[PDB]
This record gives sequence, structure tokens and C-alpha cells, in this order.
Amino acid sequence: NRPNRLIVDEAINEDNSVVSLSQPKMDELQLFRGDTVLLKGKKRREAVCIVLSDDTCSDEKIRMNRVVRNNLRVRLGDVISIQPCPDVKYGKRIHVLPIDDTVEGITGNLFEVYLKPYFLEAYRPIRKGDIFLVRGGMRAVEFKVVETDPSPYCIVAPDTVIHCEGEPIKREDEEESLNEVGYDDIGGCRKQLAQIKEMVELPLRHPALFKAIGVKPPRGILLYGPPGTGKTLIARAVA
Amino acid sequence: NRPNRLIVDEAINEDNSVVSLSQPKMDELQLFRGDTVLLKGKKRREAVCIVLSDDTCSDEKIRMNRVVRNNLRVRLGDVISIQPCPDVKYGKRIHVLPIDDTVEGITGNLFEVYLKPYFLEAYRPIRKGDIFLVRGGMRAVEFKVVETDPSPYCIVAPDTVIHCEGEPIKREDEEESLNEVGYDDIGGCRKQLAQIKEMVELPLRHPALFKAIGVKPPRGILLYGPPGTGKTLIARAVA
Ligand SMILES: Nc1ncnc2c1ncn2[C@@H]1O[C@H](COP(=O)(O)OP(=O)(O)O)[C@@H](O)[C@H]1O
Ligand SMILES: Nc1ncnc2c1ncn2[C@@H]1O[C@H](COP(=O)(O)OP(=O)(O)O)[C@@H](O)[C@H]1O
Repeated sequence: NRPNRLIVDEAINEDNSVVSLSQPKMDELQLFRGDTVLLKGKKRREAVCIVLSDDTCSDEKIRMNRVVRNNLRVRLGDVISIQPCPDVKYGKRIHVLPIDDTVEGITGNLFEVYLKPYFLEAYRPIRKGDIFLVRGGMRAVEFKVVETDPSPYCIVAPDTVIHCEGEPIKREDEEESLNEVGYDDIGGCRKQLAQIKEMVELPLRHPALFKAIGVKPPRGILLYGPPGTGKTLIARAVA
Repeated sequence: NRPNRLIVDEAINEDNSVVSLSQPKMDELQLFRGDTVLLKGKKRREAVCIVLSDDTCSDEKIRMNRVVRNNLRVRLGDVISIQPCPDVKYGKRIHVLPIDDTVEGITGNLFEVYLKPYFLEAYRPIRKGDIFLVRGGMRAVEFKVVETDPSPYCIVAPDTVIHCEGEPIKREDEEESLNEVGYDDIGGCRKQLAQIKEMVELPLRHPALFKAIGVKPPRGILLYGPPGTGKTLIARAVA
């Protein structure tokens, strides 16, 4: 049955690009804590990240972040195949530009003052055709690459140079904005949010199974608490 | 007055094809506990089942199941004639197929994995033009025969072979779906359900008698209890 694909869930870590697995995971694929990992999915697209070792998260499970779930076009309850990729990469020239939807009121240079400080001491990889999201600068902005060195061989380094043209390109309907609300945006409701997972993930992720079995799913859920507790973004995130 | 026909009622046994009678019943028709019985009715159709001996059900009464009440087109308050039929039968080739109304989401082979396991150690008979119902497999599905060996001589055996064509035939309005609610679907309400039998079976089963006598039937029945006790499927089953 090809025991290599595992289900996807939410990661409790607050890091940006960190993938956490269980102890008997890197011992089979002989990968270290700072190796290069390549992930695939639908739409004939690939991905690259950094695998981090952890033995406190769970017993046998792989964590997976939100900034790359929308990037690789992956949703919950899906299978993902992981394999090591010991390929030496080195970025030479990069060219990123933001979308004209979140750059209102920003003028002047914006590449040598935000991007350069956060790239160093991170060595984060990047693949062709990906929309990364960065927090900071009293705002939430993103950038998209359209033309750089041929994939892959993309490694951030202070010696790398950057350039701009001066004409942002509008986004399309294929991607989804990460500025909206997700499971990571809920704080404090752990036990209560854990219940909705085992009541709304079965009928919404597996429709043919429900139109196959005779089980009746719940037809209504009532949330409680005083106003402002977060009854609205929970429903928006689970959607 | 031909003392051979008896009224029909509901059977408390949970078995699929079991007919229970009283002690002075098989002693007149010299039939054993595992003989072959042939039953007739309207529409010039016959039936075949297995008579089971019981001395705890009642004093002088014949039980009769739901899966064959709709099959032989029999309703309550009707007469049924029973006679032994010591005919040796042996099935050779069978060909059953389901109706395209309850096979949504089912693919692959479905004859050597469900039908074969449940047929053995049962020796259940089957007549031509009957819609049997089987419970199990996390669903409620049925099958209908359209072409097999000439009637009767239909006995299930592991040596028998089966085949399929690949085109289900839709059901007609002559038969009724057994997936709906009947008296056997009510659990717990025994004393209360027993009362509705002696108040709604007289005016609905014998209309000419009520338009003959001057008795006024009840014009309204009020059911009680907290929600979910089953006030709705009781009314749907008695209809
Ligand atoms: N438990 C929570 N977790 C994260 N954010 C919250 C929570 N509760 C409130 N908020 C924040 O407060 C803001 C106002 O929430 P509000 O719409 O009043 O919630 P509700 O509609 O349930 O009263 C939201 O933008 C949300 O980000
Ligand atoms: N006494 C009972 N016997 C069998 N099934 C029941 C009974 N009570 C409830 N149910 C089941 O519970 C489900 C919901 O019943 P419901 O429609 O709430 O009854 P009511 O309309 O009387 O409140 C039904 O599908 C029924 O099968």
C-alpha cells in the first residue's frame, strides 16, 4: 500500500518554515536536522522546506505549516509524500515584487531595509512560483517571483543581488490570500476547538463517504460564550 | 367455511426469514421444522419460506415477517392459506443485480464478498420475481433477479455460480421500498403502540363495514412525550 503517505494536520509551533515529525521518521529516510526536503502535490508543483526534529509533538505524525499549505495547494485530510533530496543549491540573482493589493501607502525603497535583515541567518529555501508571507514592519505584506535563475539553485545569501522593474502584477484566483483567518489565528480555545475537528471534518472533507454510508451527520452546532470570545472567526476558519 | 385461512399480524422475532406458528398447526399439515412451504396471495403470485416451530409466541396464531409482506404484496387484516409442499429443489445458476437507487458510491466487485458469505449455512429459498432485503455492510441494499433457471428449483449452495451484465434496472411503482419505517422499527413502545392497533386498524382496514354500521370512529389521537420519543415514525408506520 506504499507506506509513505501520511495525513496532514495543524502545527502548534509558531515558527514560519519548520516541519516537525516523529522519532521513527528521519531514521528511515536518513535525513539530518538541516537537510533539504522536497514535497509535491496537485497541479504538478513541487515544494522545498527545512525538516526540524522533535520528539515532544506526538508519537507518529508529521506537522505542516499554513504559509506553505496554501502555497503547495494542500488542504486537510490529504496525503503527502516525503523523501530526502541531497542537492547542493546556491542562489545568485533574485527578483521579487509584491502584489498591488497590500502596498497602499508605501513609497521609496523596500528591498534593502526589510528583506535583507530577515533573510540572513535563516537560509530559507524558495522554489519557483511560490507566494511566501512575511510578518513584520507594522503590516502583513507578501512578494511573488516572476523571473530569476532557473529552478532550483535558490539559496538566500547576503552576497546575492536583487532588482526591481516598478510594475506590480495583480494576483489571480488560483491562489488564496493568507491575510484571512485560519486555525492558527485562534488563541485560548484549545479544548473547545478540538471538538469541532471531530464533528465538521468528516462530512466536509469526505462527501462521497457520507453519500455512501447511512450515518446522519450533525445538522447544527451552537457556539456559546459572551460577545468577543471568538465565535465568528472560528466558523470562518473552519470554512 | 374452509378453516384454512388465518389473519396476519406482526412478528416479534428479529430473524429475517422465519415463520412462527402455534402447536396445533404443523400437526395437521404434517410438516417438520425444516420443510418447504408455499404461500400465495393476490396478483397471481406465489412465495416460499421456512416454517419454524414455536410454542411460546401465542396460543393459536401464525407469525409473518415484513421482508416478505411487501414481497408477496400482503397487508394487515388479510387471509393467508398455508399448505406443505414437499418438493426437492436445487439451484444451479443465479443472476441477481441491484436497483440503481441505493448503489451510490459503490464500485468494484460486490458478489463474491457479501452475497457468498451470508448465503452459506442458511439454505434460504427464493422464488421468481422477488425483491429480498439484506442488512449489513454499513448500508441497506437489495437485489432483484430478472433471468435465472426456470422456477422453482432455486436453492442456495456454494457450488452455484453467479454472473452480472453491468446495467441496473430501475424499480417500478408496483413494489414498495423496504427502507421506510414499519412496525418493526419501533423500539421500547410496546404497551403504547398496542393501543393504536385497536383504534386505527378497524376504520382503515375495513371501510365498507364503517359505512355500514352506525359506530363513530375516533376523529383524533394525541400522542405525548418529550421530543425524540418517536411520535412521528409511529404515525408514519401505521400509515
Ligand atoms: N479567542 C480568540 N482568538 C483569536 N482572536 C480573537 C479571539 N476572540 C476575539 N478575537 C479577535 O477579536 C476581534 C473581534 O472579535 P468578534 O468579531 O467580536 O468575535 P465575536 O463575533 O465572536 O464576538 C476579531 O478580529 C478577533 O481577531
Ligand atoms: N421509540 C423509538 N423507536 C425507534 N426509533 C426511534 C424511537 N425514538 C426515536 N427514534 C429514532 O430517532 C430519530 C429521530 O426521531 P424524531 O423524528 O426526533 O422523533 P419525534 O419526531 O417523535 O421527536 C428517528 O429517525 C427514529 O428512528
